[PDB]
Amino acid sequence: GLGTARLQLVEFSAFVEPQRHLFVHISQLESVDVRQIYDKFPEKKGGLRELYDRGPPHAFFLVKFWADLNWGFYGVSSQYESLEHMTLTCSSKVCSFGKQVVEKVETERAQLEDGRFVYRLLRSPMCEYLVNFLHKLRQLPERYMMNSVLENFTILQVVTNRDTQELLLCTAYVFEVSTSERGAQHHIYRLVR
Repeated sequence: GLGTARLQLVEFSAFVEPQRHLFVHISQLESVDVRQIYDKFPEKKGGLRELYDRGPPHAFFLVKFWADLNWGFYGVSSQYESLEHMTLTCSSKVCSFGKQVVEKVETERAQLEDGRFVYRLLRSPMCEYLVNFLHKLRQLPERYMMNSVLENFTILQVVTNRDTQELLLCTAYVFEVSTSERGAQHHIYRLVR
């Protein structure tokens, strides 16, 4: 799954409510060469290339989403777990044409539950950049046109141990829109080099 010995992603949804509509949903491996995606993120250099250099490599994952854009409050919910008690820092960086346009930093302390520690970042309001972007994208008359536009938009999430600043998970997200009949889908890849 998306995870290491220390921390695993358990759930990730992005949605809109008035029952909710999920754009993408992961509820919990082939590899991809990270060089194939260097150009979709800033040379911040805090961005992808720099992080990967400093490792470790097994903490780095690529998720490819086929979103359901076929549908208020817009939210993002994430849930992780581990066997160690930590405080997590979760940074989410939205990029457009290789430049960072949003950075969102949240922290979450472990919550003991059924024998392990869960970290629940539930119903964060989606950044308005993205809410506005989705409403425009929703205007396009053809799915192929939405995919042209989305080729340029990516998200980079970095989850570190807040007290030690050790990187625990780094996840690159890329996006296409699914057809009106095929639901949402995702595939998770290990990033290697």
